[PDB]
Amino acid sequence: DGVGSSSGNWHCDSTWLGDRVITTSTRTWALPTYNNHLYKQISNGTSGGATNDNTYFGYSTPWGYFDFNRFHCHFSPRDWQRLINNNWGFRPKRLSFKLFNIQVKEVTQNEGTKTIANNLTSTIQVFTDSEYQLPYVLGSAHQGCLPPFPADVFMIPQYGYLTLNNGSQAVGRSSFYCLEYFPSQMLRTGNNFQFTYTFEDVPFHSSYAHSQSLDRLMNPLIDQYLYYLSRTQTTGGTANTQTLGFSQGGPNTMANQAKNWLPGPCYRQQRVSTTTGQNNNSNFAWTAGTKYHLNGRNSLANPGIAMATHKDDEERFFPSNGILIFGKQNAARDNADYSDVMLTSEEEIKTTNPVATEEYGIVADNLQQQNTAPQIGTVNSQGALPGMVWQNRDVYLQGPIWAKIPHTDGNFHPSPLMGGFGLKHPPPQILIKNTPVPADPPTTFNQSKLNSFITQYSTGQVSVEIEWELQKENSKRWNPEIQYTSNYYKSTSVDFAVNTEGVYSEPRPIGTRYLTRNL
Amino acid sequence: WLPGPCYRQQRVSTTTGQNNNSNFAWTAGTKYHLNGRNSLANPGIAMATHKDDEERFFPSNGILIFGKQNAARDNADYSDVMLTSEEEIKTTNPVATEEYGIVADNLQQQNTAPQIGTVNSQGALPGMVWQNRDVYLQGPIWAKIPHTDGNFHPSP
Amino acid sequence: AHSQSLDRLMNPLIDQYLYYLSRTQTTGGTANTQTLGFSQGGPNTMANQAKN
Amino acid sequence: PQYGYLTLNNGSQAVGRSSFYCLEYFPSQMLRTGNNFQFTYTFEDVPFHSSY
Amino acid sequence: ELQKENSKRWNPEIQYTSNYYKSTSVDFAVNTEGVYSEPRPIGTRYLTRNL
Amino acid sequence: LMGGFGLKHPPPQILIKNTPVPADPPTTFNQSKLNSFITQYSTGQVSVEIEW
Amino acid sequence: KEVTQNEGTKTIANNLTSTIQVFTDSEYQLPYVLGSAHQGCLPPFPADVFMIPQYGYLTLNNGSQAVGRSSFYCLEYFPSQMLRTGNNFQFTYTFEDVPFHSSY
Amino acid sequence: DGVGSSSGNWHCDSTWLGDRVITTSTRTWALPTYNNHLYKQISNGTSGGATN
Repeated sequence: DGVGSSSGNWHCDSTWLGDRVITTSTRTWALPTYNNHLYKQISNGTSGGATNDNTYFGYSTPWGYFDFNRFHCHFSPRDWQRLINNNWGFRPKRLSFKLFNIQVKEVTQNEGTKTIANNLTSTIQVFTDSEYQLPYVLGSAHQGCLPPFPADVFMIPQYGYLTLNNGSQAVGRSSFYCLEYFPSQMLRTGNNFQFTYTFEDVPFHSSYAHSQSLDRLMNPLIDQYLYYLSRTQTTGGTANTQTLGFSQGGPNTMANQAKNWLPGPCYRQQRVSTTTGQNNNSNFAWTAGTKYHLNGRNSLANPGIAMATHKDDEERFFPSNGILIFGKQNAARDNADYSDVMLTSEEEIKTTNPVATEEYGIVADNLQQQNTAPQIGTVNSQGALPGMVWQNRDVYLQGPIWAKIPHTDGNFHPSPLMGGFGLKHPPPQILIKNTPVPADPPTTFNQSKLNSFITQYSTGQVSVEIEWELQKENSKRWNPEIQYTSNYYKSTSVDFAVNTEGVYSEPRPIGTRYLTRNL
Repeated sequence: WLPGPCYRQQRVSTTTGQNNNSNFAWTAGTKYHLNGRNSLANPGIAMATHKDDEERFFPSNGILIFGKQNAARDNADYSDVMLTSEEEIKTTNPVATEEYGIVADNLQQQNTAPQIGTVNSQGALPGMVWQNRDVYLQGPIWAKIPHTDGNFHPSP
Repeated sequence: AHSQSLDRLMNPLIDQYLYYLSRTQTTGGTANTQTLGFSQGGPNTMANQAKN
Repeated sequence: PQYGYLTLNNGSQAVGRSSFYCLEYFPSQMLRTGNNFQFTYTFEDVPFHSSY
Repeated sequence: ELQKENSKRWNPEIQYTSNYYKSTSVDFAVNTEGVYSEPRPIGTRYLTRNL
Repeated sequence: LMGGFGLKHPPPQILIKNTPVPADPPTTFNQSKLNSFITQYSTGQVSVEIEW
Repeated sequence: KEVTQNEGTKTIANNLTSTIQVFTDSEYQLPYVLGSAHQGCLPPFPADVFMIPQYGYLTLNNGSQAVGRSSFYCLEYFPSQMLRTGNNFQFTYTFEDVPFHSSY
Repeated sequence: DGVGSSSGNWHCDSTWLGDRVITTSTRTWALPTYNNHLYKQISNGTSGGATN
């Protein structure tokens, strides 16, 4: 451990072992100085043009954190093609972490001449929060991941958190967390940092699509032995009376047959079309949205429960706020055009789940009599019933991996609505910060705190290794499957590759459910 | 504690003179929508058939119906089928032909009369109890739970 | 009692990388037509951000 | 009875994600007269039925 | 006996694949009369290697 | 055809590169990749010994 | 070393912490450029200083366009050893059998 | 392995051993920075005065 000797290597490799796969990825980072080393109250109120639905209260800290909670940090696009073609599922088991080659630099600005020189004595402060005593920011799909392409250099985000509020004011039950109250390890150049984490048990991910549906689980050749009500009014003519008639279900009346299972839950949303001439001519993005009400606020049900996107031959329809939407390379932040975003599709789960843009079913409404016509009622929102089945939302190449289950008394089927894995004890947050170095103090005493600092920033590498567990394919199916493939004809540039200017780019969101399985 | 879940169906009578005079077997049925199809919710969730002293009422597609010996396949008469009865579970489960409860609808004030709202379909709430549907001498035994990511109370 | 809410679990300083539908009708005037527009969630549009 | 099974559809047409299973691809035991066949299965745990 | 793949190539490969859109009958499968049929001759050289 | 020796497994290629060092990054966040670098170059010796 | 250019004053100063990345490709997973008689050898006279060439490779084409069977190789996907000043690098190779050269 | 200590020698010599000969050669190299650390597509077409 000296100045003139490096303290690491470059490990970026993926190995396959039958039922395991170990992926390692290495990047290079740089950390600036946040808030000029100060804690700051930040808030938003109901004054101005703002509404009550968008207010907050919180604090902002000089610490920066690491986010690798997204699948493209670990999987090269060939390895994503090896994964989804040959397996019925996967879950992770354990991971590791390693920071090394810390360099700390200082900058000086004198009359346009900006000089950068080494600093060999300054430190950085890194610690992990294992016992979960902080707010958990990860798993909320923010920016700042490791880059998809290994030759790129990225910038570390900033750590800030929210508390309770009443408008732009706090309450008595609010909290303030000072991040210099936790034990941390200080590293000069020539040091390093590492730890090792172990996942708990979790269900496998369902990386398959059923080849069969709930309404078609019967034998097409044998009648049933169990009747139903088939006729109430006679058919002799116009002199009809009331009667009772019964029949057996068979091959020609397969909608009337008795069934054992129910489709999944429904929470209906509004339908919009990709052809702009077929929609209503008003701004209905928020007024017609699907919302859930929570303490005088209307939060957007995004992306809602796991429901199918569109039925057969209707690829142009999609729910307004019920799917994941991914932006292309160099898309605008506000008011991006339709040709600049990528819409995903969850048509694989229509074998069990209802379509998000249609109702669940039809129930009875009153008590029919001799002088009373019977009435029906359309169910738009249905909770759980005994005997339902459903499928969770699919995972993607650039979607998130995990999410922390909130510590409450009760929860029901704790899978994340953005897809991925549900964990009670997630991977811990890692917080990094430059230790301050003062400027020249006065010669006489002063009890004020020092506010004149030397401007610094740091850099180095990072290494993440995650081991996955697999489940192999074991089907007896005769005809060929469906595989993810490339395009055969020529193009201007190769997909999943660099530009002629050096810009990496992803053409399309890749799903996971391509193989088949019977119900 | 709370009663079990509800998913309401239409009521029909075994006295043919007491029903409505139209063909309402499919148009007034209880359905669930799945990818541009309307499948019949048969026999729905586990709910009771009829309340006290109302043995002549039954849900239109919510019970198991068994055919007698030498019953016809299509258009069997009422005297040729056998209707079952799940009146045992009315101690906890709601009746299939009636609503679940009544909830509030607005914010009453000095110049505003309060309003109510009838709940016909209720999902799970914290603290419910219910009973599964009974088994019979000529009914089935098992069923394979489908291999998905999530399911809730996997009883057939 | 939790010190934080479900609608406020995000980072207040970093934009997202995942779009949403932000505009259907043009704003050039009273001669408006139908269109499609997309935007990123950020610190000022925290009600529109994608949630888990 | 006879064994037949269903797959996905779009009307009277299949899709790309459909499946075809050939039943002579599995190992099977051939019996002349004078042979026999048997196996033994074990159920997993399950709640009691509420017969009350 | 086999020989496994050991390349360092970055962008995605070319794979043999099926067709995604619907059809009148599934390829490499039987007719409605019971006649097996092969649609096309399949090659072998789809992966890559440097010289 | 240019003369010499024919080998199935030739001597392996050796690849060398300078690892990049960034310039000063901004104080606010930006999800673009960094494109401002410090200009560097390296030098040294090499030794090849072949037995015939 | 690192260089700085301010108004015609080109200054060269040491850098003691920066690294270089060296690796060998034993399992022949890359294109093979050597043996095609390019420039950039070691010099014939030992007292000379030379300059290292640049690595580029070719694939299939149809005119100025690629095809589906083309390849892209990213060279930061292979394991490599990083050297600061004060390190070193070495390996050892063994030729297979080959006929003698006919020097007669 | 430090800053103030060299890590090699100069070996440039040829020895003869009856039926072997071992040759050693040493040079001194320098490596610049190529393409400003970027991968670049390069190509040539049939347009202009070029041929196929």
